[PDB]
Amino acid sequence: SEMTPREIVSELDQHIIGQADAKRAVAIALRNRWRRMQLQEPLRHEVTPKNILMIGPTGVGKTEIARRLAKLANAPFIKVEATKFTEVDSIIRDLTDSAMKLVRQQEIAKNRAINPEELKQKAIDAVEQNGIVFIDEIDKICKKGADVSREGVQRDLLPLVEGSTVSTKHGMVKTDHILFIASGAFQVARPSDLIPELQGRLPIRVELTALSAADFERILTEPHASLTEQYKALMATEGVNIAFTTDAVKKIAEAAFRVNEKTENIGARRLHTVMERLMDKISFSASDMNGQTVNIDAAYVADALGEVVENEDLSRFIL
Amino acid sequence: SEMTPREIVSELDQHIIGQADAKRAVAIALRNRWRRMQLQEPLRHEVTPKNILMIGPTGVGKTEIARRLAKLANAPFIKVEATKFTEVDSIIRDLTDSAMKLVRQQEIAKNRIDDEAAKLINPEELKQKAIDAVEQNGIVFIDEIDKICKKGADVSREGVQRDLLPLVEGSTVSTKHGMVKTDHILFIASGAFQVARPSDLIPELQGRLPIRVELTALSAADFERILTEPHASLTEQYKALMATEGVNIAFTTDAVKKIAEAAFRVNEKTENIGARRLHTVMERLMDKISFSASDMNGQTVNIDAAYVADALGEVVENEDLSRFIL
Amino acid sequence: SEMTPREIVSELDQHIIGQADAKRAVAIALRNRWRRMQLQEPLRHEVTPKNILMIGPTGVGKTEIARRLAKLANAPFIKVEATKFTEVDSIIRDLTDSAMKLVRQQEIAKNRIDDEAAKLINPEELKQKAIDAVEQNGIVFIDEIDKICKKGADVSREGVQRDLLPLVEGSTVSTKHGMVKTDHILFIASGAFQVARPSDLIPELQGRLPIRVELTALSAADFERILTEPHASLTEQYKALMATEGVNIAFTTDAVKKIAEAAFRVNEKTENIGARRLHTVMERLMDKISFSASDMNGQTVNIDAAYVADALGEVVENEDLSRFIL
Amino acid sequence: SEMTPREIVSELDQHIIGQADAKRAVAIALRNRWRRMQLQEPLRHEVTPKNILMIGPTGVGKTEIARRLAKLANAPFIKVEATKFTEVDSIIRDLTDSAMKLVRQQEIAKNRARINPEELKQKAIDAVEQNGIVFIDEIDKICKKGADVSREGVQRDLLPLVEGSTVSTKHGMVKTDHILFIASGAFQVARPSDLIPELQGRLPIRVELTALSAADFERILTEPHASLTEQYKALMATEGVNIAFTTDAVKKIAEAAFRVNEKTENIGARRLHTVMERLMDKISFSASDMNGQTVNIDAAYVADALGEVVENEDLSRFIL
Amino acid sequence: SEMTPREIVSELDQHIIGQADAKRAVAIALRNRWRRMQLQEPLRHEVTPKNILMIGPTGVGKTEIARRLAKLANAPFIKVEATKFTEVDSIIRDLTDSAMKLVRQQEIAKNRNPEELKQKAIDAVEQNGIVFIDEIDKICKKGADVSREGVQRDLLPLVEGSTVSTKHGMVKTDHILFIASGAFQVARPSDLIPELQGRLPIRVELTALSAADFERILTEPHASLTEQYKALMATEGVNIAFTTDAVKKIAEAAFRVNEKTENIGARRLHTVMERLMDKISFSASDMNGQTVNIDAAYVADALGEVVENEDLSRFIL
Ligand SMILES: Nc1ncnc2c1ncn2[C@@H]1O[C@H](COP(=O)(O)OP(=O)(O)OP(=O)(O)O)[C@@H](O)[C@H]1O
Ligand SMILES: Nc1ncnc2c1ncn2[C@@H]1O[C@H](COP(=O)(O)OP(=O)(O)OP(=O)(O)O)[C@@H](O)[C@H]1O
Ligand SMILES: Nc1ncnc2c1ncn2[C@@H]1O[C@H](COP(=O)(O)OP(=O)(O)OP(=O)(O)O)[C@@H](O)[C@H]1O
Ligand SMILES: Nc1ncnc2c1ncn2[C@@H]1O[C@H](COP(=O)(O)OP(=O)(O)OP(=O)(O)O)[C@@H](O)[C@H]1O
Ligand SMILES: Nc1ncnc2c1ncn2[C@@H]1O[C@H](COP(=O)(O)OP(=O)(O)OP(=O)(O)O)[C@@H](O)[C@H]1O
Repeated sequence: SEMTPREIVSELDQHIIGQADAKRAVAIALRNRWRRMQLQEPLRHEVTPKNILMIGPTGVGKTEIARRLAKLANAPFIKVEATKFTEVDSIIRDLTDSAMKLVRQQEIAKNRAINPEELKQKAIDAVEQNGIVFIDEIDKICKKGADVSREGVQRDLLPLVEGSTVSTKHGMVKTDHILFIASGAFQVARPSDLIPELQGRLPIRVELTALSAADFERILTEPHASLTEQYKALMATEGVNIAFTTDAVKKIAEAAFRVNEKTENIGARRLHTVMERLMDKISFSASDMNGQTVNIDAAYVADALGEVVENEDLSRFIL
Repeated sequence: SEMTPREIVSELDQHIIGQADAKRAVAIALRNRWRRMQLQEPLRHEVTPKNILMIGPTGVGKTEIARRLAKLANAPFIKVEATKFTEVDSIIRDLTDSAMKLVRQQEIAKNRIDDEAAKLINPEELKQKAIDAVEQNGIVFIDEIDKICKKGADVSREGVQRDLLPLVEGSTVSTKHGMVKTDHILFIASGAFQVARPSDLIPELQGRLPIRVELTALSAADFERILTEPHASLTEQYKALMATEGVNIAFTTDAVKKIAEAAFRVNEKTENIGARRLHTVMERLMDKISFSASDMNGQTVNIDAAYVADALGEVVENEDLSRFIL
Repeated sequence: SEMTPREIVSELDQHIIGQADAKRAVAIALRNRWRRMQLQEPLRHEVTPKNILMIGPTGVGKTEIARRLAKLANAPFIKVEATKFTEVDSIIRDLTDSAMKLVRQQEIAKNRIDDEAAKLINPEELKQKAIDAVEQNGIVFIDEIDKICKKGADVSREGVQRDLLPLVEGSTVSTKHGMVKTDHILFIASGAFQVARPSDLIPELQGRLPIRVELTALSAADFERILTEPHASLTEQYKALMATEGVNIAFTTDAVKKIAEAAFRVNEKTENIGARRLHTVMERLMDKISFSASDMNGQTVNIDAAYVADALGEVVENEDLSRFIL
Repeated sequence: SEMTPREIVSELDQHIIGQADAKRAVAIALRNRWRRMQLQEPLRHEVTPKNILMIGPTGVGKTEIARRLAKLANAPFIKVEATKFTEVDSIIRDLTDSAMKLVRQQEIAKNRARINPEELKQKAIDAVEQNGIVFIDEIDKICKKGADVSREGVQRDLLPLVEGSTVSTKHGMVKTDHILFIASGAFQVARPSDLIPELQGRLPIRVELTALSAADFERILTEPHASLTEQYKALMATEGVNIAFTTDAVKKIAEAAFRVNEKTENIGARRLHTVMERLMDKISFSASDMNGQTVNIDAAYVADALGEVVENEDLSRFIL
Repeated sequence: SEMTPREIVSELDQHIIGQADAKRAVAIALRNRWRRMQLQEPLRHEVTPKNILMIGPTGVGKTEIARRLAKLANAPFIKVEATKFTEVDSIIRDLTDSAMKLVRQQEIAKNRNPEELKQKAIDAVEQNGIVFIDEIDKICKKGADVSREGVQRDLLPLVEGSTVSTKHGMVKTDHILFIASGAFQVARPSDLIPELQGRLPIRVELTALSAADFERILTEPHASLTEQYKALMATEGVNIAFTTDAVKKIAEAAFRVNEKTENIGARRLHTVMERLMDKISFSASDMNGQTVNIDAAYVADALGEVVENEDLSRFIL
């Protein structure tokens, strides 16, 4: 009828490296969905979603985990920056909108081998029933004049979280049962700085960790459709056969990490950055470089990258 | 014909623990509705609702009591943040919209193949009836009104009050169903009022809110009860939830007593979020089982003080201190 | 053909206690309406309303008098805070809208299952008749105009005045029923004017508000009367309400004298909200009975000074002092 | 074909007392309209209105004169506070909206014999474009004297209109090119020479209006078609009372309005509507059951009904 | 096929007095239009307008020249205050709207169809539209300033060429000719954002209008003032005649004041005239048949002295 706690984490482990607690959290969450809606009418409607608040550094998974959860649950998903509102009902609106495309797409599948009404109500059903809403950087609309402008968005989100109704161009949808997942670094504010009303509709606090050299090494190759898995597949098209050696990855990764530490740690994005910086030349020539096989090793990588440029501060600003 | 003061309170006691004065308040209130509208035309329209202002701490019942009142009276209800307006007529608009659902759904079944049901309705009547619904027994719950009180940029708030007058005071607002009159809508306003006194609202309003009723902080002991008594209490819920995965669960008195003492415990030590703290502590305790409960079929978990005492781990506190003191 | 100066006052005396000059003012005013519109075309349109400005304390009648004047004249009425605009044409718009429900439910309950109703109507005429109603006998009450007076960010207010001129002064505004003209609407503006003088409004307006009339603070002795004289007074109402539950209630003179001396009492000690304070204290008194009156059938409660004195309790006041005093 | 400079003034003299130069200004102005539109195509469109800026005190005629001019010329008219904009195109919109009610108003008598909306509109549009009068009140306020560029902005905003542009109305496209504009203002702080040059020159005709005098009130009090006195008489008539104001009574009533205007907030001629309603107090109530009788309002009466004044409150309280 | 550089100046000379460099500039400009659009597809679209920035004092022709240029070219034309935006796409929108009328007014007399029209109108805009941005010097630089140096960034796309949606379809500012004007008494044109500063290649200056100049704008232009009053008083039956020395006087006068006070340029003639033709304009009605001989005496009278003297004193110690 549906996946299970441990069952879903597996699926998640397929695309995200590490960040366990988090995976579990959304798992037990997604699972409670099947549990309720399996209860009898009185409770089937009385029990409510156990919203999660993921705390963590930049780009280490919060979002993927969320987007994936939705994905493996074939659930209407939608992400929104909290600061985007410094019309909130739009969130639920957009969600429902997504809900159609979803239901619709999987309708022309059986209706190929219709009616408007059934669709809309069946999309609503989906929103109201299994919608995931991801509120990014909610830690930004926390507290720390012009502040009540932010501490306001919270009061503005309550009705959604807390359960209300918003009108969409497909009908009336109820936020009552939408699963919410709020994210944030919280380097300055504690989550215990949100308005109590919200602080309590965000029961599950889960933590995500900084990503390591060693970790990068993995995100670099394990994940279904990793970066290396991608370039290989991409240069392939041009006819070029490429191969990354262990030490090469180790190097690539030790490099991503290297800069993150020396400058603006942008988390795992730094891999997409270092990769494109490495796969630079080949990406161009790959075209008329048919047949060849590039053997990207530690030497290769160590060259393609060059020299880290740090210590710009000091001098210029110091006495 | 309709329930009664004491009668209604009973029904409320089913879902809210404590907060008596409050229950009564809304009870006498919902009762006066049946009393007028039982009077003769001159007065039937001359007498007006006795709106309520519930003063209290966070999540101790203010809203449930209202939401329930509405529910047990099958009345068009609607809640709105007071600060939401820092278009107010919307409140009445949304209300009417809800009365529709109520009045509609009230004739799609109780008064009676999916293509069956169309010209036997008369979509020219429903609305009218939906209006009456609103016009006659609408309950509006204005939350944290204490926030649009006083204490530049303040007149922006002391404004929402003047904006609400017309509703409370009695006016007409156009809805996509026609004209509805707030003249008889029952209004229930709520607020903590830790900074402002209710006697800080604009007099025009301060007198349209005649009934002042207080609600209490929720106690350890109180938690113990909200914990199990209420129709569909938390435990009553988890039990029902783990049931589905095949696990049979049971909470021992001492466990509840512990769970509660625990929620309370933290509330006092940090940000007292009222009863929400139970939903919080429960999800923290039911952690483990909630995962494994799936492949943990058949077994029966016996949640006792020991269990809880563990699942919750130790308390943290007074982070502050040091770092800010000399 | 219509009532008369002294004849209208009588009707007003039925619901308002005291506040005479005011009653007169709106009387002669309502009368002039019949006077013109009785004149020949040249003047029938040249002569304009003599708009009134009621200056008074809080809740002493300013609005009842207006709302009632309107009611006894079966005239489209509408009230608006002046500060509501710190779209003004909406005033006339909403007015026109009210003229519908008035005229509508006036050629349905007069000029007359719900199928023989589409007869006569002639929608394009109903409208053309409401527009007259507005244009001819509309009363617009502009509350707390003294607030949009003057005393930066002040021109925001001294602006709503310039914004109201065209209405007062006479112009046209488009309604969803057609074009209506403010030329003849009767305007009644009210305000306490504790800080600003009326002679602080913009001259343009200062002159279109010819009639100044003063209302008096409501006294203990006064309360005693608003408490029982007025058609459908408070006591008259409660009596009528407990009746329904089957309880027979009776207020002794000394009881009223007490209830009133009570309302006044607090009004003086705190935020004087005028007569609203009676609706307050009454509810605070009829507390118990209102609950139990249900299963308290047959009995008869005798509310005397003892009673009231009890049901109310003591008054709080010197909250101030201390804390902010050295 | 149309009235004349001296001919129109006559008509105006019928409702406004005094304020001559002004009447003339709008007269020559409404006349130039008939003059052009009588010329041949090249010029018929090349010559433009000679817009007026009336400078004056509060309520001494500026608007009546304008409202009336419009009226006597049966032209689409519209008045607007200049400060209302601190959507300007609305002016032309509302104007055109009026034209419609004005054309169609007279297109139901012509079509009484025994329509065609695609023409009607096309007509009101000609109406507006051809003889529209726009009255911009208190423009002296949007003059200059930060937050000031907010006002000196409305001017730049009005140019296109005054200067001649096109604005879309729900009846079609209309051209302000030929609309007649009359701007008014007290100008007690700013000189008209304070407006933006662009506008300072599209307001050629400067005409000044005078404060209203005791003597003047005496006249606004009885001469004007439908004067106040003429009105009350007409009003108490209905209740059956015959009333009569004696010369000296008028002289007194007026000396009185003036009196106060000088002593307090001079609101111009409105002060008469004020004093009249203050005097006609009593009678207005009792006139109802006072049938038959005849009240003889003389100097004594008025002197009574009015009482005494309050002329010197300040001092004290504020002075050391 | 179309007029020419020198050929257009002529036509302009007919309504504007002086301001030659200006006339030439729009001349070569309107001419370039015919030149391109005479080229072969690759270039017919590659070459773009050479936008003009006219710098000058108040009311000395900046706008007439432009409005006329447009007129004589039967082109969709539109003027806008630059500060009007302190929705910019409207300019192009309103322009299109205008071409619609210009394209109606022709297609109606031709016959003596929707699709064809809206499209046909659109080519008009896209192909020969003139947009006159006034007092752009105001949205130049000199906090709350980035609010102006913003309108520039807002105009770029138009000038620079983009597309905007009109209720008639999609139009492209790619080829619209833009003419911007401004006094520039405080800011230099070299103070606008570079992006724009390079899209306004042609800089042309207009001069202050002189006494002597006035004398001419006073009588030479088709439908000059005098020509106008004559024509107007004619209607009332009065025959009027201005004498040379009279015009010399009227003008000398206009100029006189401009110098002594708020120099509003040529408008000062519309001013002084109305001030002079005062009396006549009223009486002219029942003054039929007569003939008025407006000489220097007459003018010198009807105006009646006015030297500056206000300032100082009250403000000086
Ligand atoms: N542990 C990880 N496993 C797999 N992919 C990862 C991991 N961490 C980061 N990524 C990749 O890096 C990107 C991180 O996106 P994500 O938004 O989840 O970070 P975040 O912590 O949610 O950041 P923010 O809240 O600042 O947006 C994704 O493309 C993801 O595929
Ligand atoms: N005494 C109580 N008995 C039963 N349930 C309660 C009680 N107090 C709180 N709750 C539960 O805790 C939550 C309290 O939310 P609620 O909004 O009712 O509190 P509130 O005081 O009205 O809130 P706010 O602070 O937003 O006004 C609800 O889920 C309710 O079921
Ligand atoms: N003298 C009176 N006689 C009868 N009812 C009165 C009297 N004074 C007040 N009331 C009652 O008390 C309330 C007074 O409110 P009302 O709005 O009429 O006063 P107000 O002068 O308009 O106040 P505000 O200036 O604050 O609007 C009404 O409900 C009215 O029924
Ligand atoms: N000289 C006059 N003759 C006749 N009636 C007059 C005269 N002056 C004023 N009135 C009357 O008094 C009022 C004068 O107001 P008016 O419309 O003239 O304003 P205004 O003088 O233009 O002032 P502002 O522009 O400051 O509003 C009108 O009702 C008009 O009927
Ligand atoms: N050189 C001139 N020859 C003829 N007429 C002129 C001349 N200069 C100005 N005028 C007349 O004076 C008016 C000037 O308007 P114009 O729009 O040309 O001024 P501008 O210099 O563009 O002003 P702005 O400061 O608004 O840009 C027009 O009516 C025009 O006929």
